Amino acid sequence: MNIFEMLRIDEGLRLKIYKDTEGYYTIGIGHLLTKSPSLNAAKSELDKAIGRNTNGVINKDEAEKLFNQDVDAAVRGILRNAKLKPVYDSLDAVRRAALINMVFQMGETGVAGFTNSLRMLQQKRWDEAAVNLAKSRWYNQTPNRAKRVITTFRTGTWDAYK
Ligand SMILES: [Cl-]
Ligand SMILES: [Cl-]
Repeated sequence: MNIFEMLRIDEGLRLKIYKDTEGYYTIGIGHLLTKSPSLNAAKSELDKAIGRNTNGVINKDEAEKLFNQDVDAAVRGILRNAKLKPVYDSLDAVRRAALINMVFQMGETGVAGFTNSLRMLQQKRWDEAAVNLAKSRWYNQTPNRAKRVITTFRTGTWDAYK
């Protein structure tokens, strides 16, 4: 298992514009297009992202390309972030995947706001961090995906995904 296969299981793949769990316009592998209510603002963003007139539909390759850019941006955002970097550096390879996952879903700002859990992860207090992570809107809103990520942090293995 790796970060790509991990996120592909969590986000799924859709080749037509859809609305995410929060109601925002998304396409492909969890690629947020816009937070605006307008399907037209979404189609515009889409065409801009792909470099062609898409009429709201993309092919697999295009979806995968967006996905590659997004994972790359996620990692690089972690590395440039003063709060996140030290956490990432301290972690093993599996747990690094778990933080990348959170960043991909909720953005660098959002994750960086989990101050207490971050400190617990850094100290390698696994069970405590899992309990703290669960007291969040995140876990309450997407509990199945959250539990999987949390288990990855608790255990350090890919069990939740197998
Ligand atoms: Cl983009
Ligand atoms: Cl869920």
